[PDB]
This record gives sequence, structure tokens and C-alpha cells, in this order.
Amino acid sequence: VGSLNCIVAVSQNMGIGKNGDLPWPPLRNERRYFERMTTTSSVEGKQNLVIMGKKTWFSIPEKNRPLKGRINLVLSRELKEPPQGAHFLSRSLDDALKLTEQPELANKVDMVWIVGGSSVYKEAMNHPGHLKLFVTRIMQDFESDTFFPEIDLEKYKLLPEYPGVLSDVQEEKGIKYKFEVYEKND
Ligand SMILES: CN(Cc1cnc2nc(N)nc(N)c2n1)c1ccc(C(=O)N[C@@H](CCC(=O)O)C(=O)O)cc1
Repeated sequence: VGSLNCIVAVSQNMGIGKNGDLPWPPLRNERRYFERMTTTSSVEGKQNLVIMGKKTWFSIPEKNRPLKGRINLVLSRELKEPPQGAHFLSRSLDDALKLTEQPELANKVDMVWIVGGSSVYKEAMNHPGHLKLFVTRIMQDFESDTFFPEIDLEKYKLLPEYPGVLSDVQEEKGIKYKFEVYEKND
């Protein structure tokens, strides 16, 4: 099992969800970025594991579930069984990581990508070790009811002009955004 990563899109007001869905309208090129980052494995022959809460799962259009070319895992304590389309359910990130050390997954998984929401990001950020955050900064305020944790700049480093990520400001649907990458290692 390779690196642990978070990927998130966050508004100026730290918003990441409203009613369990994106606070902003769909951003097609941003979503394509998401697909590329989460799908590309760093080890030939292996797939990445995408971990998400139940609301994130439901927010994905059903025609695109499970996310193709990635192993999908849902984190929930409320769900009794993996939701329709998913084959893995865990109670917590540590439980999910334990699962990747098991036969079914042990030699299938490369990167782990946490893809939302709030509490699973918090879990990942509280986990010791090397962690990269791929953050899309949505450059406007949007009404939100869930939020991304603050990034501890005493611990994380911003990585300017990160390779393979566009450094210039992007725009879709009149909404500007930019890609930033941070990392910690402890
Ligand atoms: C609402 N939601 C969660 C979502 C959306 N954008 C994000 N963007 C970033 N940067 N990070 C996230 N965690 C993120 N999460 C969605 C919605 C749709 C798809 C989706 O259909 N993705 C497909 C299709 C991608 C595409 O058509 O471009 C894929 O293959 O990843 C993913 C996540």
C-alpha cells in the first residue's frame, strides 16, 4: 500500500459541502482533474483506493458509480452494508487501512486517495506519516454546511509549481479556481 493523499475542492469560506453535495455548480474540467489524479497509479498493474463518506458517495452521479479504474471504499458507521455499487465498507480510516493489508487488497492497492467529506479528511490529517493534500481553491464564497479543516502551516509545506498540476488560475462557469498542493511528513 502506497502513499496516503487527500484531494479536495474548497471555497473561499472553507466550504466543501452543502446538503452533502458541492456548494458550487458542477465544474467539468475540475472533475476531469479529479479523475486523472485519483485514477493514475504510481505502480504498474495496481489500482488506487478511493475512500469516501456516504454523502460523497451519494453525490456522485449513479452512472459513474463505482468510480471506474479505482477500488471504491465507503466509510460509515450508519450504513449496515456497502451502498449499491460499492463492495467495501469500513467504520473508520484506520479500519480501511487495515483492510488494505489483507489478501483481497494487499497486492492490488497503490495510492490511497481520501475524496471527502469533512470527518474523513480530519481522520487522514490526524494520521501520522507522509500526507499530501491536493487542494482546489474555489476563489469565491459559497453557502456551505460542512468545511475543510484548517491547514497547519507549522507542519504542512505548500509546494509551489507542483509538477503535473496547472499553476495558473483556472476558470469555469464564471468561477475562478486554482490548484495547490501541500505535504506533511511526521
Ligand atoms: C460531487 N463529487 C465529489 C467531488 C467533486 N469534485 C472534487 N474535486 C476535487 N478536487 N476533490 C474532490 N474530493 C472532489 N469531490 C463528485 C461528483 C462526480 C464525480 C464524477 O462523476 N467523477 C467521475 C467522472 C469524471 C469526469 O467526468 O470528469 C470520475 O471518473 O472521477 C466525482 C466526484
